[PDB]
Amino acid sequence: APEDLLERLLGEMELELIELRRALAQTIATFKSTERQRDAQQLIAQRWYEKAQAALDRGNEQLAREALGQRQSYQSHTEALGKSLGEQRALVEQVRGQLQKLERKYLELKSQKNLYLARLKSAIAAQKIEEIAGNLDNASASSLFERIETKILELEAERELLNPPPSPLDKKFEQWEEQQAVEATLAAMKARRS
Amino acid sequence: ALVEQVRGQLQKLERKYLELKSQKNLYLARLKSAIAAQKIEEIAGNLDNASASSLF
Repeated sequence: APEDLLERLLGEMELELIELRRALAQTIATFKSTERQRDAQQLIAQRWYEKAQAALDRGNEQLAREALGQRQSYQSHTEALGKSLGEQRALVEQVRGQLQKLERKYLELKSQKNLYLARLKSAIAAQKIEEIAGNLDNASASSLFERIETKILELEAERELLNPPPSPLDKKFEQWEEQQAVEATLAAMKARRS
Repeated sequence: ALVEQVRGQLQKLERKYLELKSQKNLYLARLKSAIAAQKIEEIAGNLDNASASSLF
């Protein structure tokens, strides 16, 4: 039953299409999580930047050497995460485009599904009646009206011999006698009480 | 086009259905008459010298 498959196939398309939506959730979550680390490490440098800002305060340049030398151990992480953050931006944008385009197509197919199903129902249901009406017959009259007439013709003729009709002679006499009677007794009545 | 095309089939087919039904009763009525009214003659005009039911 191919028509049922349409429901089955499009069901699967919805079973996993939503799962794609779930997968997108994890990817976007990691983007937020990675962003949370960048500012945190930036803040640590910012905190050391405040001490570094006060490290040289009063002219204590010697101390700032260790502070600034320490911060670079954090800046390298910032750049590494900053660059990696840009890479993840493409994936979230690229993947979303697929979902948007695919989502539009799913409903588009569904619209045609009912339409073709409706045409199938009409051309299969409304079709079957004609094989019931126009059955094989001399005039395609269901093939039963023809056979029925044979039965009627048989019976009406199956017994006409059983009660033979008047022969053309005795019918001629019966008619002539009737004609005579209806014109001779009539003639008798015509002259009897003219 | 499809809605217009399909409707034409329904209209034409709908007319034909009742048309067949009218003949159905008519042929049935003729069958009943020619089968019921026929059977009496095989009861009256049975095989006889004068077809007088064969019992007289």
